[PDB]
Amino acid sequence: DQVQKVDQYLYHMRLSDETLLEISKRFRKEMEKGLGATTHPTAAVKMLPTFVRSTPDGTEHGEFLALDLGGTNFRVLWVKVTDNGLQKVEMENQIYAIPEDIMRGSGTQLFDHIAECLANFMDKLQIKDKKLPLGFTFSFPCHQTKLDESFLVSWTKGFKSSGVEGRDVVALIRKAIQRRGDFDIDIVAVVNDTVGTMMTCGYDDHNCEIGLIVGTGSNACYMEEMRHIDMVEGDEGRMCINMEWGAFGDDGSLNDIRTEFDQEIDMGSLNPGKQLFEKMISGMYMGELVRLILVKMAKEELLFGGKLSPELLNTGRFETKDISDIEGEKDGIRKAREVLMRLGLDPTQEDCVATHRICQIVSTRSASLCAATLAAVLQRIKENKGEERLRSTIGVDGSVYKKHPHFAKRLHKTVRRLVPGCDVRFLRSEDGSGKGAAMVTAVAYRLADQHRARQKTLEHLQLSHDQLLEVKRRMKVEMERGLSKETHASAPVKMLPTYVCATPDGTEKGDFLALDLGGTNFRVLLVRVRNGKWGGVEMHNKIYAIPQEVMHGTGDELFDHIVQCIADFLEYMGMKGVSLPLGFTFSFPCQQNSLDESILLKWTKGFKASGCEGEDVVTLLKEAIHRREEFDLDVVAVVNDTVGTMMTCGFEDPHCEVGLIVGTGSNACYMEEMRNVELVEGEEGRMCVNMEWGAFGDNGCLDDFRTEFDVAVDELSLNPGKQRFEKMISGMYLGEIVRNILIDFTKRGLLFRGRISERLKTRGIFETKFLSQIESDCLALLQVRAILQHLGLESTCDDSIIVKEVCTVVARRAAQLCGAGMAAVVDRIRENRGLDALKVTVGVDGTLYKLHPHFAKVMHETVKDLAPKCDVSFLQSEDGSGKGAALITAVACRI
Ligand SMILES: N#Cc1ccc(S(=O)(=O)NC[C@H]2O[C@H](O)[C@H](NC(=O)c3cccc(-c4ccccc4)c3)[C@@H](O)[C@@H]2O)cc1
Ligand SMILES: N#Cc1ccc(S(=O)(=O)NC[C@H]2O[C@H](O)[C@H](NC(=O)c3cccc(-c4ccccc4)c3)[C@@H](O)[C@@H]2O)cc1
Repeated sequence: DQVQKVDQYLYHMRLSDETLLEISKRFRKEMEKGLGATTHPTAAVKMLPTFVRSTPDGTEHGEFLALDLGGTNFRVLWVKVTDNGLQKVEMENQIYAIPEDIMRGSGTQLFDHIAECLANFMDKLQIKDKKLPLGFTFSFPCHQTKLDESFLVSWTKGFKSSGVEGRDVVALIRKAIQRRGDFDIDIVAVVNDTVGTMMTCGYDDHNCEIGLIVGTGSNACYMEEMRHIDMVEGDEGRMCINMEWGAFGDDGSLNDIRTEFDQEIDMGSLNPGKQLFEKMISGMYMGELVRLILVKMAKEELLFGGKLSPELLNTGRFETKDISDIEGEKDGIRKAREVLMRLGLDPTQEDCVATHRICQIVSTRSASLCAATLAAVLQRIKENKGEERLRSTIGVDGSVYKKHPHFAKRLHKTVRRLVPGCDVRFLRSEDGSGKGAAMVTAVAYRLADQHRARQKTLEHLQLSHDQLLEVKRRMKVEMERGLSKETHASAPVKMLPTYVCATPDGTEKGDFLALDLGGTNFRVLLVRVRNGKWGGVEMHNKIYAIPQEVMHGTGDELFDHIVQCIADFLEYMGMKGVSLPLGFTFSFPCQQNSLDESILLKWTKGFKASGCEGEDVVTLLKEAIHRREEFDLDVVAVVNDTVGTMMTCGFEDPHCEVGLIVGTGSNACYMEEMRNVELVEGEEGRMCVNMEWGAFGDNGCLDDFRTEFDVAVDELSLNPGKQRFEKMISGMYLGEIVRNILIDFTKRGLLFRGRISERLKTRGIFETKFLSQIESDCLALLQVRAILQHLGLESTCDDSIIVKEVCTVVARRAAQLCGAGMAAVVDRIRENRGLDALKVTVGVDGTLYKLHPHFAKVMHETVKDLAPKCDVSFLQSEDGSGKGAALITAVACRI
């Protein structure tokens, strides 16, 4: 009953969950004030970059050194880290003392002392001939510009040493070590005690993204995304922030929470108006905060018969330790009586249950405020990872939480209410920031080892100028043997004659039909040509689908259906009754004997239509046109789609002798001298050749460039060992190469935390449109993370950087090999004519050339560098697939 009198007296120190969640919202604004460039100089929560770029993943290994300077004594530590799967850290340390002589003395004397102790420790500890990282955690206020550079703002706890404040403490420890000359030190890291706590816990639990200390002081750190950290340059990846939240409220943002006892401790402190959040929650001030509630209640005659004692009025005489005791004993109000008597009072039972209760109120308020600001931190980690349910572990240290009986549990229960959208685990750190500082340099080496590891794989996909010139000539060599009559049949690149013998001039006019047929949906095309200067080409299409009934039926039914569509189209343009010549794009394997004769070899892509294979496709087509009555169309020619792409850029540019398509497929064509084409009789004139160059390398001629990933794609394709040059440069394949690289890294622990999604094992997930967005993303790489979340993969910042890099390397090699092939073509076009300076144009189509951000560029420079004499322009075509078929006809019609 004295209880509810107490609670009604202390009502403003019992905080509703509502108040806590409004404190979280305030703290989140304070976090954003510190992270932002313009608001940070006046921000009370300093949000200091720590330069730690990663938590531990567990595979760290090595030997490391550490210093902990807390003052009047420091420790020198040695941490053995073994990757055996146990994650069991081996430690040794020693304390040594800095006496007032050195302490109040000069800076360089102070560090010469420290450098000596370190060497005395390495001497005792065996290791002094080893060059090891350090390892540096000291808590005095600092301005930290680098992992290895931190400036002393001021001293604390009795350090007067001159020449230190405003001077880099790493330069001081390093210069001292040079002066001794007996040992040497590797990379240094300067790490705050919370960051140390996070790091050491994260070596056991790799979900630990928050360090926490409720000590005599209180502070917390978390992992944070570089896009939100204005004070450090770059938006990629994440970095740990030292929040310094003890200073929360220094500008008065908590003054409606803070009671008068809170006011009075601030005035009685060493640092008035500083660290007000600490002074509410933490160990130094917590028992003192009970002292004042006792003093004032007794001055009001609600306790002790209005009577005081000289000890009750001395600051510090009622201690945090006295709270832990009173709340911890079975009989708490006897241990209360005992503590009160020690202070010179004669308590009653009601005086003791009152003192007991005030203790719970103060200690519960401390654990609740922590929850509040832990709630804001948890909340932001949630929004950054961007999923609804969160697993995150908090490493925790400090004497309040470890040694006070109920506070850890209260914190656990309160945090978990305040954030129901989280599964949160707490893990206490024992050996403290001695381990932690060391572990920061272990992770620093791990990141390096892994970076070099995965950059050593990506070198196999990086080709030299000399490697490309080799494949350039392996292209020519294997072009020649396709033209000559002997070797054509053994030849992977068949160099098939197109029977397209003449390119445009300004003369052509009139309307032409075009039929682009492959796969289940064709298009019918009307193409109108305007001759003369200016003018150009005008196109109308319509798309039709071949019913599933029709392609599992007879072959004549297939082409009647096709002809109904042609008849529907030109009646849709309003031409019904008009007869026109027709160009024809048929993409199936075909031996083409004439320009208007081509024999279907084998059906593909799900056409079962009978009576077709082994037949000339144009006869089938016009035998189907004959049938329709009254319907007459002249079928002039049939073409490979590359040939069309080139002829399409023949009308823009007089000089275009070369088609190219880097598509879902890849192929290329030039006009070769009739001299050199040995399967067609006669030497007079020139002839366009359909290279079918995606087959470059199916004899093995590329097999020394082919990485295991190229072979992984090759072996699980529908056409194993066929079309290899295609599978390096285009289409479905590059995503698959990327995917197999990623799988490789992840098996090696180099990506995705070692863990392969079943969703990562799914073929085809990386589509060329996604590689295009990936490689065109920059800065924070939020577009890569989105895509990765879209495909069901881990979206973390660090994994984006790699995925982006793997993509860029795969796509570069693709353009580069594509230039080296296109360079062979333009050089032999020179060598056929004995010419040297040669100006050429390449019409180009296909999905990846137009839409990939860097690909068109990279290939341009590749053929400039590999074919120095040729001057090569590339003109984009746009649907030379079907439109080129009509335009091959208009030139054919000119004869
Ligand atoms: N001197 C101490 C000390 C260390 C550890 C402990 S402790 O280990 O017992 N508690 C952990 C936390 O205590 C304090 O809040 C520390 N901040 C401050 O005292 C403080 C106070 C005012 C300003 C700045 C500042 C300013 C600029 C840059 C860095 C720091 C820091 C915080 O850095 C530490 O992480 C206890 C006491
Ligand atoms: N089916 C398709 C298709 C069509 C267009 C596209 S595409 O329009 O996206 N790219 C254009 C190029 O793709 C591939 O290289 C094509 N080669 C083959 O299909 C191929 C594949 C294997 C063997 C032989 C062969 C070899 C010797 C003789 C005859 C034929 C040809 C090529 O005809 C086309 O020039 C993508 C895919």
